[PDB]
This record gives sequence, C-alpha cells and structure tokens, in this order.
Amino acid sequence: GTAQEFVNCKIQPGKVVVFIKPTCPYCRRAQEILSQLPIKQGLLEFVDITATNHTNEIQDYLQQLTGARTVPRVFIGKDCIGGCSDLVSLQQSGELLTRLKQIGALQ
Ligand SMILES: *SCCS(=O)(=O)O
Ligand SMILES: *SCCS(=O)(=O)O
Repeated sequence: GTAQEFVNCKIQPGKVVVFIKPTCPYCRRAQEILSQLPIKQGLLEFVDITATNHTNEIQDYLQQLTGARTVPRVFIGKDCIGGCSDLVSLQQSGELLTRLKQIGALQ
C-alpha cells in the first residue's frame, strides 16, 4: 500500500526497527551494532525500503515522521533514534542497553 502504511505497520512499541537500503555502509554498521545485542528474536527488524520499488515515497514519509529522509532510520519502539551516529552515541554511553531493558526487548 502507501508509504505511510509500509512504515507505520513496522514501527511498534517494544520493537527495534531500522529502515535500510542496499549499498549503504552506515546501514550495515547500524545492523552490526544491533545484531551484537541479545535482543529477542522477532524484536529486531531491518526493513529494506527499496524492495517494493517505492524508495522515494518511503523516504518522503520518513522525513515527515522523523525530520530526516536518510537511512538508516533507527526506531526503538516509536522513538526515532535517528541515524547511525545517533545509534553509536547511545551504544557507547550505555543508554542503548538501558532503553532496551526498559522496553523489555532483551531475549
Ligand atoms: S499494518 C500491518 C499490515 S500486515 O503486515 O499484517 O499485512
Ligand atoms: S555510525 C555512522 C558513522 S560515525 O558518524 O559514527 O562515524
């Protein structure tokens, strides 16, 4: 369906969702950071925004929803973390782990 549906359907409280595209070094780094962690299977999802041939529309909606159109676009539940640098900052400070504990996402 619509870009809004594609995105909103995926974002869920308690779940880590990262919108990505192919050929995206920062997407791969975001994936590495999050895949290291003991997040429960099913509560981490990487979403290829190009797979339905509506890349631009999806980025347009991400821009509307979050203020930026770029991937990776990282969500912890409904919270938009932002991009890769944002995620790195949280990982390093320990805030990523604390947030995952609070929302019950660990295995
Ligand atoms: S909003 C979720 C739609 S679906 O994935 O069940 O098809
Ligand atoms: S994670 C994106 C690369 S960097 O800004 O953290 O150097």
